Amino acid sequence: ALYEDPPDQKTSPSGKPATLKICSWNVDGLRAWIKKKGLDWVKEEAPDILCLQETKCSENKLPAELQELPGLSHQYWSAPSDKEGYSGVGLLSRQAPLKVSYGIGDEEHDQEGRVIVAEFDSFVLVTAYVPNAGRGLVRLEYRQRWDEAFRKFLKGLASRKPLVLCGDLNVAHEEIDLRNPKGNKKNAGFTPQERQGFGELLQAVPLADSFRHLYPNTPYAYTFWTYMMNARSKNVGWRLDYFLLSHSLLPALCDSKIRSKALGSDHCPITLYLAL
DNA sequence: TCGACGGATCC
DNA sequence: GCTGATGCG
DNA sequence: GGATCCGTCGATCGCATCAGC
Ligand SMILES: [Ca+2]
Ligand code: NA
Repeated sequence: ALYEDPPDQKTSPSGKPATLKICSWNVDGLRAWIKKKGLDWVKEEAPDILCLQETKCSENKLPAELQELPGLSHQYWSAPSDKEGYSGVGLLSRQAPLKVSYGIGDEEHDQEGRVIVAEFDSFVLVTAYVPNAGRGLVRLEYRQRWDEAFRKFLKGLASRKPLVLCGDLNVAHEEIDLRNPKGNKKNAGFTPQERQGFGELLQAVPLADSFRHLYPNTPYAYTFWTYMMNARSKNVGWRLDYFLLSHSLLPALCDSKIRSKALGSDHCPITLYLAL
């Protein structure tokens, strides 16, 4: 079935207006996404922080259009060291964060340009591009090593300040989070080991799944559709991109959106509203 | 993701 | 410069 | 014993890069 995201809810459950709009988006090749007019959409959506994943672009090749974003003038990039046109993430913010770091404090996992951390007054924001488990699960062993290291690291962070984690976490948590759960139980993104890892990340830090806190019963809500087999037009997709929130930010949560119509990638954008 | 193929399983 | 592969999703 | 379910397989799209010439 198809799915219509409901209108933006911009008031907290205590009547306070939203003061921060975070937009996350796996662009799957920054340079191609630019040509497919993805920055035009970002300009209209006008967020305070933009998080992009799977950038496939070294910083010395960063397109010139990124210099035409006045409301997003503070930009931070993490490329891999060895591989080219592979992974890479970006974090752009209207105001300058207090401190910016890269990776998760573990040498084995900081080589691929997947994590950026920005600290603000009231919270720390982590944007993430979690390693896919791979065709034939030939990275699933590494991904469990990732999940373990990443979970610990985030718990350390969330114990200091309220944490927002956004990005492509490369797993559909429950059956409701993808269109064909029955047939994907041994494919990357829906194995038992990645599903449990996600549940463990939720229960251990702890963190809530913003979208599921607000619409626990809503199915057919996805952020990725394969380019093949005309999946996007049949809404045969996966929910892979998340805003994960500290429980102490839930009183501040106004809405968590899935921007289904915005093209440019095999992922769509998600955006978070918070009253801070 | 989807189709085509053989090989169970079902009342 | 073209064409069609590869690695990775 | 006609139908339906089952688990493999292969190919499919796109980006960025490379091989070859
Ligand atoms: Ca020749
Ligand atoms: Na290559």
